[PDB]
Amino acid sequence: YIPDYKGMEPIGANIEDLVDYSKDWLSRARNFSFFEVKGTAVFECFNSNEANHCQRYPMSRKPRNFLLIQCSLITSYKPATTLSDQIDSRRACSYILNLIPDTPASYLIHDMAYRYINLTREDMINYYAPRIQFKQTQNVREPGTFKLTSSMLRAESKAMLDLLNIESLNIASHIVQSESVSLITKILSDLELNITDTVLDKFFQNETQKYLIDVLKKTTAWHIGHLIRDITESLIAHSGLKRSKYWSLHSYNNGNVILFILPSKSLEVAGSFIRFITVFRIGPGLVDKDNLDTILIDGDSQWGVSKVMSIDLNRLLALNIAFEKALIATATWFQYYTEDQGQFPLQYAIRSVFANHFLLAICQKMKLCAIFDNLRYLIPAVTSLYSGFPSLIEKLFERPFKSSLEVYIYYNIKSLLVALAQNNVYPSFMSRIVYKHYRSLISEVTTCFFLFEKGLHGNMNEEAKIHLETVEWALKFREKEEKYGESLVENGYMMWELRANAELAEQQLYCQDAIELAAIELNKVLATKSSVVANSILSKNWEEPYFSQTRNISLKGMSGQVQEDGHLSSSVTIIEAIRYLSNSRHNPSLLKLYEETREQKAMARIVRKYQRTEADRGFFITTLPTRCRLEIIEDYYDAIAKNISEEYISYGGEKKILAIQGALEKALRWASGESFIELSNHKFIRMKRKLMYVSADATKWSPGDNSAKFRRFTSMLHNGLPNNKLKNCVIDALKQVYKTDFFMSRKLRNYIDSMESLDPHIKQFLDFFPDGHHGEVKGNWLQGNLNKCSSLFGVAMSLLFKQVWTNLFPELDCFFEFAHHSDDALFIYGYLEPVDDGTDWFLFVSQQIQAGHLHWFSVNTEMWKSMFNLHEHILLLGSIKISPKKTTVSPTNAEFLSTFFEGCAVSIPFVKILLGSLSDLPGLGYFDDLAAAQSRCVKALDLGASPQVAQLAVALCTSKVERLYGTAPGMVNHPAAYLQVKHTDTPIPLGGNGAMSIMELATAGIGMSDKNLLKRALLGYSHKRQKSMLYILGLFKFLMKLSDETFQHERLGQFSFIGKVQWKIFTPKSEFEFADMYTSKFLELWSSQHVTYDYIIPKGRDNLLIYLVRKLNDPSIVTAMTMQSPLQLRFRMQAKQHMKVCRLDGEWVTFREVLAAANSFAENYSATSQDMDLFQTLTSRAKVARTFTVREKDQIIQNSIPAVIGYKFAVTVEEMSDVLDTAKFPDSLSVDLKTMKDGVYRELGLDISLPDVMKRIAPMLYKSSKSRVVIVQGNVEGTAEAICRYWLKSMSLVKTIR
RNA sequence: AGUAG
Ligand SMILES: Nc1ncnc2c1ncn2[C@@H]1O[C@H](COP(=O)(O)OP(=O)(O)OP(=O)(O)O)[C@@H](O)[C@H]1O
Ligand SMILES: [Mg+2]
Ligand SMILES: [Mg+2]
Repeated sequence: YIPDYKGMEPIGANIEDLVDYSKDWLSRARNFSFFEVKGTAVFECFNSNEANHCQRYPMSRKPRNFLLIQCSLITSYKPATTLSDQIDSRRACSYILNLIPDTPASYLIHDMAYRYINLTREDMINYYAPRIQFKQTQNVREPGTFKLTSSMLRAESKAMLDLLNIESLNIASHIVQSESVSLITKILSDLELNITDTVLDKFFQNETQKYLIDVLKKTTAWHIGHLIRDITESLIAHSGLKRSKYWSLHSYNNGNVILFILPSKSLEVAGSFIRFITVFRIGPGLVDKDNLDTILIDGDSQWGVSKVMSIDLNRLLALNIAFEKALIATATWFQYYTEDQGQFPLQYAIRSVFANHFLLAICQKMKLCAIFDNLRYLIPAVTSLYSGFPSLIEKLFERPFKSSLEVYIYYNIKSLLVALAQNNVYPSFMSRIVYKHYRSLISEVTTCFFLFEKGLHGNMNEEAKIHLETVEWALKFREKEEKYGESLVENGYMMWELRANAELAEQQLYCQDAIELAAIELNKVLATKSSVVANSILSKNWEEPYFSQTRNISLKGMSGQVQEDGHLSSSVTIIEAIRYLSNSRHNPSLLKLYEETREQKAMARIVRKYQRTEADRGFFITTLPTRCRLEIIEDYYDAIAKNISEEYISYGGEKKILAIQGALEKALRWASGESFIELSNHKFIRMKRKLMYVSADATKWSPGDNSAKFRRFTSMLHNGLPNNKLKNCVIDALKQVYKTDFFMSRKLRNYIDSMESLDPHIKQFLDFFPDGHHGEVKGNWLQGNLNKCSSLFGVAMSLLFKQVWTNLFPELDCFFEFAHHSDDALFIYGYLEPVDDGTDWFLFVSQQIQAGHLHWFSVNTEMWKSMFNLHEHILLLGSIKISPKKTTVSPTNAEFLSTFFEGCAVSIPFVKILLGSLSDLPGLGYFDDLAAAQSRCVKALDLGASPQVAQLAVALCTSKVERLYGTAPGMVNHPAAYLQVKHTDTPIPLGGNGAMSIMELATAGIGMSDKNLLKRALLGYSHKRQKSMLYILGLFKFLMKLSDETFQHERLGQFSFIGKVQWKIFTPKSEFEFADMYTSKFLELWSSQHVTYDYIIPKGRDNLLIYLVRKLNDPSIVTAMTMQSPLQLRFRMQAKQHMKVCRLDGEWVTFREVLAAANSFAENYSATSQDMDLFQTLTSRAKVARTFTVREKDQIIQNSIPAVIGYKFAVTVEEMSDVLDTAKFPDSLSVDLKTMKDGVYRELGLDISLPDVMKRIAPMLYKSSKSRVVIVQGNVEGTAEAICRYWLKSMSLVKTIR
């Protein structure tokens, strides 16, 4: 039952009115938005901005620090060990005591060394012994730390401890710029020195390792990369709750470098810094002699006493993987070079590239990520005909240039951009090479940009910046309401009152006739497609109950209810669903839940979206009623958008590319021709057709919009339904999200209560909140909410411009072909220019102007400009503003094809994943992290990476995971030590090599090595019957015994098929709301009485409350609802793999004891019929986008596997109704049950009639049902076999495999 | 002092 609503009516808008307005418009001097790209122009822009910078800021003479850890390597580095520190540290401390301090930091170094040397033998034994054998002592009160009292420190060190607890350089100057360039070049020269059998293996040991690894395997950047890994592992160890109050001293290399870790604040909070000093022998490497605290003179060498640093947990886990990030970036650069030149980079280029990448990965500053974010938009701006490069250049100077790595990364940027704005071959950025494609040049800067961590900003400044945008745009909206009534901003301005003013065409104001005409223009392609559109709209399930869909019972954020203090409480969607179900006696449809909450005002707050850009973005969290309204609107608009061929975002990811290519091909085929313009009687003029590809981007797409356009937009859209009830419901849904209560988050309010005085900057921001916690926001639709509706509206405006122009100049047969995706868009304006000198064309235009058609004044020279001006104006009539900064005009599609929007099928630079697989891991146990990393590397391979670059990343990630979890030789959890079997023969869940050629991880799945090991052991036992291949079966039986505890298939990650060792890193001791409303016993009897609901969501209020409480009382969702900071998890994992009992065998004992338990059980194992049966059951040039279907499900079924398996467990009326609703095709569930029973008799001797069989295949078929988009070189076919063969053909980088 | 501004 769709509720009645009043709805809108047509206003009789005529196209002729807009055409006449345009005629009057395109008859006068109109200023082009963009500027011409010329070398002199860019050079003058840079020089003038440099001149202004001096006045803008107060100049400084002392470059600030850019190196976090300063090291110095003279000899190859042998990784450190507990047996190495006891010797090194002693030698290094004797050296230090030999020195003579002068500065307070040097004095503190001296005091720490003197204390450490004078520790007693028992103190040292406890100081280096493992935590298991650790014994607390008077001096060494923790394993790897010692206690220094305030009495031993001298006066200088005491003063230094007490001290512990905007200016820019002359970039315009030439002396400063050369000085910085020389310093950074010296550092890069130092990091470039040389310190004194599957087919893929052949192609890797011959091509990649011969030119990349064997080249960097001897440079100072490959050994300092390990020195700064050990130095950061030491800090991570000394950044716990109990350790982080004591002093520590470590030595590395052979005593050359010493790390002095200070009394800090534990990094298990959100605002602590671990502080340290480094004393090293001055030499080649990351040395900045200007920023060293002192250089103490030694007879033969000189020791560089660094200054007391302070590195947070985001800059401490970013140096721990500096080497991996730098090496993966260098591998990507190597791959891109060996596609753009066809030859391997010379030995000299790759070493410099690696040195630059390492120096970038070490310097994790935010003043550099901003520059490398501006550069990505600057490079397309200076390599295109017309662009907004002056604005981007002026943005480049908005920041201080303080350290010597911003005056060098800038100087380089200046040179590169001034050189690119002249050849308009693309000069390289890092090396001295020259490219032959734009893709390589843009990928260089993209990769250099991803080497910076997400969220280096600083918390509260970014939170405030997030709030200010939304507050200021809303205040501007109110100002626009003060001028001209609120009935003009809300309902728009008629055309007749635009021509009288012509200044109403601003953002946040929309015409009425323009919107109606845009809807009518879409109705010319939605009217030949009426039945399909109606069927698509009805296909969306409105009657389907709310809260019975995965999206409404998810774990994403959602605002709660206005509390007593005035702030809007946070929560996740599942608690809100539970609350509504508890307070209501029904589970209502999407429409019937709207009319219940139609009265409630939409409320929203904003949470920082931790990203890697200047001026971080902010995600919007909205209450339940607002979510319901937005769901109604999006469900209506998506069903129509997916039926329009120019609105991308509604495509599957592999059709976005296959459609942009089709559009570009149609444009090119149009260009291959010549048009004839008629003259007085018979003479024709031949005009050459040409294309001008205009990319696009809108400034403040949602933040500066007015969400009342869609009210009149949908009232005219043709959906094909026989009645307007759903249309009117969508109109009302749009009407209720007009006004919102924006709540300032808790952090901003809390700190603003502490400011001594409020500047006018934020006083205008605190006047927007009359209550102090909330404010009214109109028009803005909470960025990220209406994305398909906005894109469809933009497409409508573009087609309106098409029609207006085609009516303006009937004689000229021009060609437009647009493609929109959110705000991003591509316009392919096709124009005509004279073939001869053109005097006849000019005469014809003059004759037309004289005849009476005065709008030809703007169609004589540069026809493509008067098309863009009119298109931009007609878009602005719909409150859409094409950006004057990030838009680009170019005769060639190189600038766009390199980028292709900013969606998800726009690769995602395959580097973004490879560098991502090194961090942000689930932390759910060795297996469940080694699976996630390999899966991310496989995705990177599927996103264009080469097998050799995607199989080096796998090795790097596997080694990092092994170090993190201790599964490394001679470390806490090495399987080979405790278990008799070798490292490669152990199942992955219990600790195994788990490293395979990326072909295995791609073609097959992750964890299939477990199945290989199981098959090997079973075959060996069956045929040879040797004792050797029975220990493995004992290990697998132990795995099943451990796994039997879990039920419901409560798996968050990969499926082992043989069970997993159970870990639990963290527990939110604070029980969640509504997590205890049924007795825990009740939720165990319910889980057995209603078996069906393990698969299909219940669709009844009473039977859904229990299901939601159960999903809330699950020890894998509760973990996922408190893993707010992945950095905290990654840091904790290193200290949890040790004695901490973080894995339960039913008794919460360490993983170290599990190896002994398995060795005991494996030895005392005997083959049994049940074991054999269970084991047998266990073993039952032009880019393009394809679908890699791995296994896929049997066609004869046609019913979702969970639905049918639930049908088998269906005995209650509620369960049967839920099954029938959930099943896509009812009346056929019995067919699939019969098919399953028949099939089980083939590959399995067990019968499904008894339970515990269907639980096995379901994860396998879930993995099979996964279908992923694969980026191929263009010659590949749709089938999986062709994709795999193409991957095979891509093993070599410069040689064919055909 | 450092991170940040
Ligand atoms: N994380 C996101 N999730 C969903 N939609 C998003 C997200 N980020 C941006 N959008 C969509 O893109 C719009 C913003 O576009 P974009 O990020 O290109 O820049 P902008 O805010 O329009 O302005 P400018 O081009 O000046 O940066 C948002 O209003 C929303 O429509
Ligand atoms: Mg944009
Ligand atoms: Mg954009």
